[PDB]
Amino acid sequence: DYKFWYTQPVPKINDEFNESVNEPFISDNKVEDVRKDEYKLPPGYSWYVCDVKDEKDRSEIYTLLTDNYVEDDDNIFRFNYSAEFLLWALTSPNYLKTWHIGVKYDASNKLIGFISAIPTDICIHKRTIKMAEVNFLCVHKTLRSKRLAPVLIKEITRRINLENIWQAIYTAGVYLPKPVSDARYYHRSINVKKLIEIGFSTMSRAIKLYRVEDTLNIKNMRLMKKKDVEGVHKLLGSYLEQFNLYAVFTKEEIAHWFLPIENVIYTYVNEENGKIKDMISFYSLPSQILGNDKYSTLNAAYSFYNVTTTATFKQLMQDAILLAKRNNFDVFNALEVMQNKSVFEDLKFGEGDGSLKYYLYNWKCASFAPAHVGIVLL
Ligand SMILES: CCCCCCCCCCCCCC(=O)SCCNC(=O)CCNC(=O)[C@H](O)C(C)(C)COP(=O)(O)OP(=O)(O)OC[C@H]1O[C@@H](n2cnc3c(N)ncnc32)[C@H](O)[C@@H]1OP(=O)(O)O
Ligand SMILES: CNCCCN(C)c1ncc(F)c(N2CC(C(=O)NCc3cnc4ccccn34)C2)n1
Repeated sequence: DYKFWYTQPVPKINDEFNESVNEPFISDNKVEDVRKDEYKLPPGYSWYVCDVKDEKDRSEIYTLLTDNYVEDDDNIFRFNYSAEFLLWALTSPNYLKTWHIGVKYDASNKLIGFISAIPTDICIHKRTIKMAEVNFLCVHKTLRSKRLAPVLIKEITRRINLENIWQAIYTAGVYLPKPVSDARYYHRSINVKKLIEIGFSTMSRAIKLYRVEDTLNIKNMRLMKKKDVEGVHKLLGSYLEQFNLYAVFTKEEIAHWFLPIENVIYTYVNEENGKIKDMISFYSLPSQILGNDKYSTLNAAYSFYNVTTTATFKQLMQDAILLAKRNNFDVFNALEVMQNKSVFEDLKFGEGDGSLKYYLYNWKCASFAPAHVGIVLL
């Protein structure tokens, strides 16, 4: 039925659009028409504008997500975004504090709901649109199935619309109406012994079969530094234009999203005499291991953006796995987007247990295979 989503400007469950269609569902929107007041919450609940740069607010967001965010189908792991990651994820250039929205339970004064968006230029079927990138929607486990998620979505939609922005992009593992693209995920084992020991995935033969060659194919790769921003902007910017869906980065956005932050985002570059010719990037999202004696955290690296001009893509992604190993990661994760599907079998990737769906809000266009997706969300 999709009681809530049936009222939103999104395609229907079985919709299909011709290849020549690329337009909003609802256009000619006026800012003056947006509801000026916040939507009413149920009794005992209060809106709370979060200041992610304030330690207390950021600590409360972290605690909510650490306890109540996405778990695997068997409840063995829970995503454990670090507070520094959340700051990086939510304070991109031109971000709006009023787009970090929480809900507090009045009787305990605790954050029980959260949703967030950041502004970004999204290029969909070669048309660039100012959108909001929605992420980190979370409702406390004690309050699930209370219809709190729709009012979070409607309120952040209101605060996005008040900025004259009428489109949005978001990803989710669940099937909603209706994915513009759908990308399965794959896993490259690094610490084999640990992955079996925690239930993530011959013991001695497997340790040898999935070994990671200890030598890079691109010898010059070093951690990105701020002088590399222009080169990375040029390299990544021209690479992404070949896809049906990607973000249009400014130099400022290149600096924010790719300059290294320990345990958050790792970007390596091949800088030959000041020319950025190759880049490897992946971000750190550890998963809390629920109720395990030996291990507490699974250190997982997530493929971000990788561009190569002096080598093949298989060689580029081969170095990415080794660079993740050298940073003490247990597993290297990747979606079948961009050129990633072509390297999965030769680099011994294991197929995942599900897929990540890409969505556009208030945009009507034909869907496409994930190889035409050129954007990776956090
Ligand atoms: C122009 C700007 C527009 C901006 C807005 C753009 C859209 C943004 C959309 C959000 C982008 C999110 C991006 C991410 O962060 S994806 C991250 C998703 N977060 C989690 O899974 C964390 C763990 N789970 C939870 O915290 C809760 O289960 C959540 C909050 C996810 C569901 O809460 P709850 O379990 O208490 O449910 P309810 O009774 O309140 O509400 C029931 C309705 O909620 C719909 N639902 C369930 N899961 C999702 C989901 N992942 N995206 C969108 N909708 C979802 C569902 O179809 C149903 O609608 P309908 O079937 O009746 O129609
Ligand atoms: C990084 N965006 C987080 C939210 C969007 N989503 C659901 C998502 N985006 C990209 C992915 F690549 C991805 N997947 C990799 C697969 C995976 O690692 N599965 C085992 C596992 C370990 N820890 C957890 C915690 C929760 C669920 C599964 N877990 C699932 N999921």
